[PDB]
Amino acid sequence: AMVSPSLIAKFEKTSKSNIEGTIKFTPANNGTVSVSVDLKGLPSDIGPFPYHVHEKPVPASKNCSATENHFNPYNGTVRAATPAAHAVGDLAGKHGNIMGESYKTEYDDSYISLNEKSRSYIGGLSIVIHANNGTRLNCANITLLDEGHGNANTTMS
Ligand SMILES: [Cu+]
Repeated sequence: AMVSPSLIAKFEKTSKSNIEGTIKFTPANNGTVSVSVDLKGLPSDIGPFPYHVHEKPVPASKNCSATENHFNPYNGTVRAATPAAHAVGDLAGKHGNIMGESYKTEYDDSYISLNEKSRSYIGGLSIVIHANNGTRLNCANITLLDEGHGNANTTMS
């Protein structure tokens, strides 16, 4: 039986933002994906910080505007009364905004997919972290977590 590969988004500190850390996505139990957030350097007083999967990659320029709109294949809404009514990539709307100067949390999401054949696939997309007023503060591409794959391989970074 096939299992889809884990993913990661690596945020780096630059003159544009002190936010740095990672969001890891790993297959979990009962058709869910475990999301592990580990971030520091957040500008707390302009949060709390929504964060979402966006539609386009972060380009080499690191312009978070270039990630364009939210990943929302099923046309969910920004506000809702049950998790499934939010966009697939609306992680903060379903699970909580990032908050504080540092934020470390783990949770399962039952909508994002690691499977490239799924309409809910998030590989190759991006994550944007926003100030509370919507300004995009930092962003990262969603890439493979492990260097080595296949049923005859090990991984050894
Ligand atoms: Cu966003």
